[PDB]
Amino acid sequence: MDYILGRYVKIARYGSGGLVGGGGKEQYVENLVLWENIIKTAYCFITPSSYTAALETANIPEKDFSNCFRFLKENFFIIPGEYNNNRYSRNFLHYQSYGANPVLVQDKLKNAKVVILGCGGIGNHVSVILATSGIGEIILIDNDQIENTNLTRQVLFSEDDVGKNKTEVIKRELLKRNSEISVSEIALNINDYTDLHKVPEADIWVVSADHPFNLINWVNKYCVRANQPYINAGYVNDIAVFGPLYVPGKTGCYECQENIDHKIKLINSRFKPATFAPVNNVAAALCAADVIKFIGKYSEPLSLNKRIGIWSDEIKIHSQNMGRSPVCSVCG
Amino acid sequence: MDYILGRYVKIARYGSGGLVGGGGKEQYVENLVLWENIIKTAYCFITPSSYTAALETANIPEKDFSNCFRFLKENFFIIPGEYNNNRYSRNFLHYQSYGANPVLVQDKLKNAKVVILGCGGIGNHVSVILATSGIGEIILIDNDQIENTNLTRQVLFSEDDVGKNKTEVIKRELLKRNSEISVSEIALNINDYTDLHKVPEADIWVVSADHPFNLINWVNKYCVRANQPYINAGYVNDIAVFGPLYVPGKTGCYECQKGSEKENIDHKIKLINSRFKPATFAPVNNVAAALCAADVIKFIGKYSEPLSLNKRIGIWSDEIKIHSQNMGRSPVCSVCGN
Amino acid sequence: MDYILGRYVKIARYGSGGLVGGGGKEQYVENLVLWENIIKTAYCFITPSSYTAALETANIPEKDFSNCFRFLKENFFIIPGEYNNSTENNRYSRNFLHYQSYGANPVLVQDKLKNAKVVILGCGGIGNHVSVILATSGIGEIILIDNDQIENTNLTRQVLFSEDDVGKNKTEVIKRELLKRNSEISVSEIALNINDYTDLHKVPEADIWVVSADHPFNLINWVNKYCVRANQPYINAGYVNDIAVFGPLYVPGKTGCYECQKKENIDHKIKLINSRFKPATFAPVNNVAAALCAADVIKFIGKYSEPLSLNKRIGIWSDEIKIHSQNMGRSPVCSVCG
Amino acid sequence: MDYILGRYVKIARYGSGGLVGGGGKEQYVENLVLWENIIKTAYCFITPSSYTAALETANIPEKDFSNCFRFLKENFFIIPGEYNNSTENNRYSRNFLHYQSYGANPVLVQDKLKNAKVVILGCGGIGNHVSVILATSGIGEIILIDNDQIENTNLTRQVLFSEDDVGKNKTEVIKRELLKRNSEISVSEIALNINDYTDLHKVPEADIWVVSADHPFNLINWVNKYCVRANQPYINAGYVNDIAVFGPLYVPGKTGCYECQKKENIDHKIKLINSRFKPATFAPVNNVAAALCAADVIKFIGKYSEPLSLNKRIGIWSDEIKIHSQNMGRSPVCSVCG
Ligand SMILES: Nc1ncnc2c1ncn2[C@@H]1O[C@H](COP(=O)(O)OP(=O)(O)OP(=O)(O)O)[C@@H](O)[C@H]1O
Ligand SMILES: Nc1ncnc2c1ncn2[C@@H]1O[C@H](COP(=O)(O)OP(=O)(O)OP(=O)(O)O)[C@@H](O)[C@H]1O
Ligand SMILES: Nc1ncnc2c1ncn2[C@@H]1O[C@H](COP(=O)(O)OP(=O)(O)OP(=O)(O)O)[C@@H](O)[C@H]1O
Ligand SMILES: Nc1ncnc2c1ncn2[C@@H]1O[C@H](COP(=O)(O)OP(=O)(O)OP(=O)(O)O)[C@@H](O)[C@H]1O
Ligand SMILES: [Mg+2]
Ligand SMILES: [Mg+2]
Ligand SMILES: [Mg+2]
Ligand SMILES: [Mg+2]
Ligand SMILES: [Zn+2]
Ligand SMILES: [Zn+2]
Ligand SMILES: [Zn+2]
Ligand SMILES: [Zn+2]
Repeated sequence: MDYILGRYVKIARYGSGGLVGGGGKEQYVENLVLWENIIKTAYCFITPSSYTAALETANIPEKDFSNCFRFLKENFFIIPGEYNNNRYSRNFLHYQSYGANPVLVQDKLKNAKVVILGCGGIGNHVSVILATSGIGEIILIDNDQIENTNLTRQVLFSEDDVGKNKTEVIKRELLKRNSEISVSEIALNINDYTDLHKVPEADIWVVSADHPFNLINWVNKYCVRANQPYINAGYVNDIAVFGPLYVPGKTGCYECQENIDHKIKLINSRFKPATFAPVNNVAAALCAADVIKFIGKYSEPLSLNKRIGIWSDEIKIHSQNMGRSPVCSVCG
Repeated sequence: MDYILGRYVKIARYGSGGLVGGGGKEQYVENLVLWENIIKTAYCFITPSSYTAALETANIPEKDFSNCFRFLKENFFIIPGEYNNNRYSRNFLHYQSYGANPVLVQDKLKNAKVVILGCGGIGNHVSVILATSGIGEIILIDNDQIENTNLTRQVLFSEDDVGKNKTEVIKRELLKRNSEISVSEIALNINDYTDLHKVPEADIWVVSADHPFNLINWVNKYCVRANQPYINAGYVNDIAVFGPLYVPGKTGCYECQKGSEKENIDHKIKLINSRFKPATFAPVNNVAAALCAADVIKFIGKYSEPLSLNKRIGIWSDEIKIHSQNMGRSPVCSVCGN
Repeated sequence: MDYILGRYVKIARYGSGGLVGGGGKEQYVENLVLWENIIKTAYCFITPSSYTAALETANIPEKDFSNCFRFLKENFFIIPGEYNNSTENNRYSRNFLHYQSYGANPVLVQDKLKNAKVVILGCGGIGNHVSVILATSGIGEIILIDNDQIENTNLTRQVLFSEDDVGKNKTEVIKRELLKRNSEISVSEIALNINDYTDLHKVPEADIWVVSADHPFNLINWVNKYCVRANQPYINAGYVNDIAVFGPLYVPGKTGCYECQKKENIDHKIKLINSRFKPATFAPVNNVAAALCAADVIKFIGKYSEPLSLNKRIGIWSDEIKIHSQNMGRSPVCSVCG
Repeated sequence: MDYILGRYVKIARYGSGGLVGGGGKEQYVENLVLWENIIKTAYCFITPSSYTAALETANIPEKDFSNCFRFLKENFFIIPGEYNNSTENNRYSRNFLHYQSYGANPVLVQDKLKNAKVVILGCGGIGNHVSVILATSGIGEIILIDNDQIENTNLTRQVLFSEDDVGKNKTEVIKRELLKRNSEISVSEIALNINDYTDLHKVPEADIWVVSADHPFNLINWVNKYCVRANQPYINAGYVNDIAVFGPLYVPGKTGCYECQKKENIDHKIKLINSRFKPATFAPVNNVAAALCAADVIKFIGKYSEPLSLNKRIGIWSDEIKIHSQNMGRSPVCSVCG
């Protein structure tokens, strides 16, 4: 078999040796001689080569070459030549760097179906990422119409779209960006649990709809019954939220873990979130990544068994545990 | 003077007492009696009311009312009624929650001019947040045309836009979303340090251009000499990066914390790096662009401290991980020690 | 204005009269009549009372009541009633009596701690112990600096670490454990080993650096040089075998710095012996040094009592009953700060 | 017949001569030539060497060598070669250098600890800190006695406990936490509140009891009387507000016991004031008392150095640099042990 150097591999002289790779998998090789040999080895795989052929070309001791080849291979700095090959080419570099076959990942995305339940801030941003990453079918669910105030966060919408159906404009704008995918709309506000039967089975549901307060509870109980994976995303004012990502039988579910009354109920009935496009976009982006990773199967979604928050007025990411509980009211 | 309960405040009975507020400002008050007083007081300011007028309707001691009033006012859960007097409505709740007068914040955004240096994935997402938040003038700078591969992250672009100038298409799409603002383009590629004088002065530069490796170093040197604020944003493969936000005389600069000697290794390094293409991913791009844009809005708006002052911040995407690189002022810096 | 008796006040019959207070503030009152007058005055303040209301309650002459009131007030045995704040959450409730006993309003001390940043430079034996005291006392932002992984031998004193944690990064496990203990604060990490002086620019500004990193032997001299130049407060803590050491607490422009009071056939032999040095670590010694270090930090930021280690290197013996202090006052002939 | 230089040995040129050793054993040798000779001699024992083998590599007269050998041996700067015969990988290896420096064979000290049993009577701030030190130094059996559950307020000092632990038995969580740190030892619990002297019979025989339970006030008096009658060694530790306190360490027939050196109107006022007493807790003070308590336990059982609190109650101040010992020497007169 042939191997090839990933284009995502950068090399830098640093400290007593140097760096190989960039991002999460960046390696610090302290020993300069080892680092120089890794360079000599990587050089042989810029164009695809078998191990024996590169061994000849590199002209360093076989034991050293074997060391360097192994190091490059384990970190997916060099990859099976078969994994090399296109509109998705940049995403391919991503899948490659996790040690996946991008063609198999792309095929999984192409054959997947994603429900977007809620086509507001989060729906807009999640739906574009998924569509342009080649998710084969996207179903858009909302009964609301576009308003001028939506435009701060709802990136697919224009001034001219005010008054039109949310699902209609998303579908239009999605197809402008990737005409290879199929998009559906369902004009549907979930008023009671039974309405969830109108939401089709899919690989995963992206749930950002937020009214009423126990919508997420209905969705959860429904999806546990239906063996339907879903992921929740949103915000609480300045905090971006994504997760949990519920996987039937594998992860925990959402549930696992008086004249004062009319005053609290009144105050809470008037609540409107004080939030911010950047907050919205962070939640949606990380939600979309967990969806791609879940369907593509190349890396573990972050929000399995977790509800993750990202703060905007300080530097902070924190997770609330949503691990499985054998005493759970809904699952088990 | 009237005060009013912000609509972004919510309350929950919790533990021994309860929670007041949502998000980063949320307060847990363990004492039941005190929590119950804070909500009763909050309730009196649902309609815009002076302290005395609200107190008239309350049925708790005057001294408890004051304590609670003080608590609410300090956390910006109640605000001057004038602050609540529009496309930017949702943004207004945000500003209010930081104790700011949203009309004054909005006017500062209206009077602002922002340079978008680099109109790729970062520049796409930043420019549209800025435009729809009412930044008054935006200047688009790039010399590249759209390619089909751009579409995974460059959210303003359609299939039909392949081959067109990125600046042209961004402008079209921004004015489609906010016709109340001013957008202009400069077809420029920064080739040398000496090209930077061709970039206009602005409230801030959003720098996401990345070619060659030392462009950021030239931008830093120039902006330090020019008294020009800038923010850098981008990614390193799977790591979303924003910062530093350089502010003349206030923060450190990019350089405050600042191939091969063997020829047969050097040329191998150079070829490898010439073939470099980042292994990244819309979610990574979008996180960096979003936090960048938040820092621009806060820097201009003045209502909250931008996160990337004195910091280059990385957000990992395959782990729960955020780390900061120190970019505080060095009194020995070879660029900003004026 | 109400006054209230501190709960930390202790009274006992002793000698010819009695003792008032416990700890550093304990006072032997030989005169029985004045001792009895002190307790009669104190008795009026168990529940909060004004000077005048209490004056009428006491069976003692105005003259004697005045003397006894001032006695109690000046020793902070009675404190302003507002300092009691009985209805605080409270995570930190236990610490309040300590602040009260020094005449401070605990809620104001608590606020200073919440608004502080502390860098822990070195996340070993000393770092474990200091960081946890600081986190649970409510220092608002803690920055963990180290590049080392946990080893089984670390477990004798690196209290936050479990057998299960061997192999993991020290900063990551400390962060995890600190947030399990106090979810209300912020913790961050920097994967960094100071290899030369210039790596110190990678350590951010904070209210104070807690320095227990010890490799190489002159790391402390680099740190000192940097902090003087950077106007950065720091406290050093560690041990010399069986003696626990904390201090100096360097304060820019207030204290001396670390350097202020500073053949042929031998040199190679001296170098060799010293290059082999390993401290005789012993948890009790480590823990004492870390504890008193942490006290000086809390007091430095809290401002309610003088840190012990201002202008001083303090050693506590473990095989003798002994504490000795080494002067580290300013020198005009100092090569670093003179 | 081999000797080896201690790894804990350091030297420095100082004054007219130099320093040898670090910690309590540091010696200043004013004579340059003598100091130089000690270095040359110490150098000869870096590798494990007999007196004769080392002397053959020394470039100094045998009389000078003999005297330097004697100085090094007396101070345990050089130790028997076999005392260094364990793995650097032994979990207790750091403690081993500590034992070496006191002239003990670390394997034998460790054997004594492995076979010891220690009762922890009181699982609050002191018991938390003592128990982990003892667990991770290799005390073979630890018995935890308390009847309280974990509260939010505990977390300031109670280092083994976390927010999630609230509501759980103190002893259950300590056990879990101790075994996570050292799975090579045995840890038991007894749910017991000592309500009267008669309850002390339910506390197991052990090598020593660590006593930090504090309620009622005469609990120490009960413990002392029982232990004297039951021939049971015990150490007391705690605090009196800002003063850390450890001792006495009672050893049947070898030390004094606790009681050795010991209108109705104001009487009732005294009682109510004292009934109201709550210590001004502060983690640094707690941890100091616990650390030195633990040191005394390890030395009592290890037998390599004298526990400090034999015949003494020792106070360490926190707001001044001060350590003081109250005599608790044996009295023939004593009503309890006399
Ligand atoms: N029960 C529900 N069924 C279907 N869609 C829902 C339900 N509840 C909420 N949604 C939709 O989910 C989306 C939530 O997104 P978002 O709140 O950003 O939009 P919005 O409500 O128009 O904006 P704003 O709250 O600022 O007016 C909305 O489009 C809303 O119509
Ligand atoms: N020196 C420079 N001067 C001006 N613009 C620049 C310079 N270097 C880079 N840019 C621009 O900054 C943007 C970088 O964004 P990005 O890399 O996401 O886009 P891209 O290059 O089209 O995509 P890809 O890197 O996937 O090919 C590009 O539009 C590029 O043209
Ligand atoms: N120059 C340096 N930069 C950063 N961290 C350092 C430096 N020198 C020492 N440290 C860190 O400071 C800590 C010192 O603590 P300590 O010596 O108790 O731990 P240790 O070195 O792991 O243990 P031992 O000395 O018993 O092997 C270590 O965690 C070490 O990694
Ligand atoms: N008579 C007794 N019998 C058994 N255990 C006791 C007795 N008296 C006290 N204790 C225990 O000894 C410990 C004393 O330690 P400490 O006072 O630090 O703990 P705490 O009471 O949890 O802390 P705080 O008093 O600050 O709330 C407590 O855990 C307490 O339950
Ligand atoms: Mg909505
Ligand atoms: Mg590019
Ligand atoms: Mg060390
Ligand atoms: Mg207690
Ligand atoms: Zn469940
Ligand atoms: Zn600079
Ligand atoms: Zn000095
Ligand atoms: Zn006695």
